[PDB]
Amino acid sequence: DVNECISNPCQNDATCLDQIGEFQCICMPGYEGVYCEI
Repeated sequence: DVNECISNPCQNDATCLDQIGEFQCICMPGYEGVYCEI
């Protein structure tokens, strides 16, 4: 069932979040970046 959330594009410790065309890493309120890691 998994395909996009198998490697986790995140960098720190964020989770996966993709439906069809909107992938985003879930992080802590304060971490910036494209994949949550700043």
